[PDB]
Formats: sequence, structure tokens, C-alpha cells
Amino acid sequence: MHIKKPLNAFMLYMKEMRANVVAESTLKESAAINQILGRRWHALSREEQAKYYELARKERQLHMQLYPGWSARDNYGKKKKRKREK
DNA sequence: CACCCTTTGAAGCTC
DNA sequence: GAGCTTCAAAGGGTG
Repeated sequence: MHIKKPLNAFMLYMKEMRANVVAESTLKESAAINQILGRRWHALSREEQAKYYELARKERQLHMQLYPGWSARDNYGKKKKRKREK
């Protein structure tokens, strides 16, 4: 199937906190909410931060276990995308 | 109903 | 190895 890229730190931070943000705040609009995740990152102690790099790597390994050598490109260049040359 | 806007990181692609 | 480009999430807002 479209085996998604192995999500990084902030994508998990989103998955966890974003639900809470959306429950707490008036906002839903992902681009604003994601800048909220950006802000919320500043609350993470160095250890809480580190946890994400661990988690990210856990997911990375899960990806490798579920799909031995699944190379990222499940949809590379399918979305047009804005900014592009970030 | 796909892309915009946004965030970081990885990992695609390109050189 | 050094670098540039796209998807991942994601939801109203835009198109």
C-alpha cells in the first residue's frame, strides 16, 4: 500500500498533543494548530524532547520490521505541494 | 475534493 | 559525500 514515511518527532508530538489542543482551544485549522505544536515544543524539557528522537527511531525500526527496507517513496511527487524549494 | 498554510525530521531525489 | 525537494500530519480555509 502507500506505506507512509516513518514519521519524525514533531509528527508524534502532534498525534499526542494536537487532539488535546483541538479539545482545549477554539482552533482546528492544522497550519495554525501545528504552529501551536511549535510553541508547545518549548514546554518540553530536554528529556521530553529526547523521548521524541527515541520514539521517532522506534517508529523507524517498526517501519523496517513491518516492511524490510521499504524505501520512503510511496507518494514522492504525487502531491503538488507549495513552497517546494524550502 | 486536492491544494493551501504550517511544523520538524527523515528520506526521498538530485548533484 | 554534499545538497535540494517531497511526504509525512492535517483541518479549516482556499481554490
